[PDB]
Amino acid sequence: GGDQRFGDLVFRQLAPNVWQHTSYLDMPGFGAVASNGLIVRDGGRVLVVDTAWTDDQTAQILNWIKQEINLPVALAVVTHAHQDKMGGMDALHAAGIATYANALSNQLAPQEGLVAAQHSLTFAANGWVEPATAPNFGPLKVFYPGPGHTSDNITVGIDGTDIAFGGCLIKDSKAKSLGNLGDADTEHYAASARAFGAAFPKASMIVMSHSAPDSRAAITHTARMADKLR
Ligand SMILES: O=C(O)c1cccc(=S)n1O
Ligand SMILES: [Zn+2]
Ligand SMILES: [Zn+2]
Repeated sequence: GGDQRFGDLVFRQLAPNVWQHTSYLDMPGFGAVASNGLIVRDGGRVLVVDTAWTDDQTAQILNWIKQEINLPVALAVVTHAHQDKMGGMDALHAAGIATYANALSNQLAPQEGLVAAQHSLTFAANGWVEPATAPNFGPLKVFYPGPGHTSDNITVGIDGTDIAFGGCLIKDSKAKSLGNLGDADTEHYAASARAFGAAFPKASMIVMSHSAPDSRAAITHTARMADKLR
């Protein structure tokens, strides 16, 4: 009903200062796969969570931001070294945008056929980002839940909203599978899922890479499906 099309992307306002960006890529056995990230206005700047699949699509995200918000993009954080999350890093860099990822994502990105972020996040033992490594993140609350979908997957809550972003760790409350497990940590996936849920106990809107936003039943149901792996 409320989704705004812009070229080949889709933008959905989730909250006063928060939009979901969605881009698509054909893959065998799936069709044209939606990948979601976030756009957050924080005062006079914009923050991005995840690229689109490609440079061109990512440049279109920046064009939408220019048209609809018309404020500088201060930074992007990208939530692991796969194409749906880091495929457009060159577009961000060309645009002069500072980029952040888990240290491990930056380490894996070259061999994944991806471009590393410019800055590395590190995490306390409890999984909260070390705040000095995430300067100017404003309302973004970055959390490493443990290895799951990938060894390097991270998650993002938004202060002052009921939104938490699971990226490709979380699936929707009616999801059939855990999707791509080629890089999954089969032993630990199950626990990582429930850690995300625990880190963001108040969030009623669970946003994720490959489904529309859902209730926390997404977390309960993802944890459940994961339990069957270990
Ligand atoms: O693991 C999934 O849920 C998944 C399914 C289809 C495509 C991609 S990129 N992912 O991560
Ligand atoms: Zn992935
Ligand atoms: Zn994915």
